[PDB]
Amino acid sequence: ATADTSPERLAAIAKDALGALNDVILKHGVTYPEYRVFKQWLIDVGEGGEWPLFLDVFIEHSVEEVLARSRKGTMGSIEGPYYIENSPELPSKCTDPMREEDEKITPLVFSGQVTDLDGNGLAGAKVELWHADNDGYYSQFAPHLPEWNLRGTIIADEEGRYEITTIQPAPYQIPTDGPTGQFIEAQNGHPWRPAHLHLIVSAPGKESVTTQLYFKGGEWIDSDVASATKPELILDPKTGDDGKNYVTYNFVLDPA
Amino acid sequence: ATADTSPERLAAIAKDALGALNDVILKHGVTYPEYRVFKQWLIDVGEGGEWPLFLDVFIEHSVEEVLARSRKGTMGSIEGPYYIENSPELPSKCTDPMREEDEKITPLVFSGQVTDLDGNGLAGAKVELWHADNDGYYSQFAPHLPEWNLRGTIIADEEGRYEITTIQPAPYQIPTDGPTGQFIEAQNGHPWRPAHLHLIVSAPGKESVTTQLYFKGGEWIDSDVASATKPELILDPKTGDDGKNYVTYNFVLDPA
Ligand SMILES: [Fe+3]
Ligand SMILES: [Fe+3]
Repeated sequence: ATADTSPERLAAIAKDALGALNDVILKHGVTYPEYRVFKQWLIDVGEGGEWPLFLDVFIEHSVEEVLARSRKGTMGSIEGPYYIENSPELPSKCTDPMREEDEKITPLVFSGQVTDLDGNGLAGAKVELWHADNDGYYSQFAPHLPEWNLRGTIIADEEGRYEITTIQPAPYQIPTDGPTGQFIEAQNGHPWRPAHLHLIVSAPGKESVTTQLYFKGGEWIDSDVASATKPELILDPKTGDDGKNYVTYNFVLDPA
Repeated sequence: ATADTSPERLAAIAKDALGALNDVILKHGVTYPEYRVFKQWLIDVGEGGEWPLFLDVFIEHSVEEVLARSRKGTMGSIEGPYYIENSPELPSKCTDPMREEDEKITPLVFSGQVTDLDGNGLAGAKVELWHADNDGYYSQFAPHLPEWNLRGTIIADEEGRYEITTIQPAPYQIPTDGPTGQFIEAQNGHPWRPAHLHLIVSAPGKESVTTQLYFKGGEWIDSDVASATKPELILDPKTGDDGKNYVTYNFVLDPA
């Protein structure tokens, strides 16, 4: 990973970041014993491989909040740590790869169109979708799952349209047996995200959007540990006589 | 390491700490590419064993600043990462263990008395001293050095007095081939501390003090990378006809 950043830019960032953390220590009167526990917890986070996990929960939302300022199209949200590139391409009407156990779950039929800022349908558009199974696992981050379970890249039709069938996502618990869990448990926090879809939607000439979609009424919608849910990203699916949940949502991309 | 800290206390600390870091991201418009470099640098700090190093430089001074509020005796300073307990006991008049190469250095003769807040000399008092060699190495953090090089615990006399001979400390460069060095180099910073002695001074019934002493006129006195030097802790040694540097400094301890 490389950035553009000038020494002068880094210096300024570092100075208020360090200055703010130091202000918090003074404000709360952080003690030597607390400093020692903090130092061991940092070490533990690294040893536990939880930097991506911790940062995406507690920091990423601010970085997307920045990116949001320059965007006029559909609201973005955090990526989180479980995106994988090159998920297998699928037709504009399709179902995600899934296991026999996933076929037990109420299906979700997600339809819509990828457009520009004026609502024109975009040719060449792609919808990359990934999400957790009903057990709260992501493929490629769970040894028992086939590697593309609930992952694909949907090739939208000539008008930018898609119809994607998957399983209805369920609330997502952040892994709690590590340092991050310890940190949340230790302040009587709630290690939970509302049920969600992750998406990256892209089109030639357009800026891709990384976002997430949630479900009206869902548990943890008003208390996402990642602070990443937005009102604009809440779906209200309707259940059909086939027992499936149907919902349409359009993507609106900014120019590149 | 354990603290007392209540969940409610942790929650409040975490909230303004996270809230402040998030404020800095928004203030500077931290970009996705910068976020990725930050995430890899955190990982690098852990992999490099540099948590103690980084925190003691950039964070500890604030934690001592808190502790300072409740103290009336001699100014404290940061401990830094190189204190070792149980350094070999020495008489009230003594010289620190050192190598033949250290005997090449101009000697420093450090005298004084350990007292209470009213200036009464304290019996039972101890002065634990450690500091870098002229090459900028600390024993036990440099494979070539004998383990107590420039380390001891001085047993002060019945009146709390000591006379300790050592070598004149020289400016201290923080280790720069790791993530911390990278971080400092990347903002055109200065990876240097002024020459210093580290001390922990203790007496029965009294609160120990962890502090440091520096040298009038010394390089980096006005630009310590650790932000840890205090005007009150600056020695002005006088050179005798024997070529040695003499200085007296008294310790004034708070009640326990
Ligand atoms: Fe997720
Ligand atoms: Fe030092």
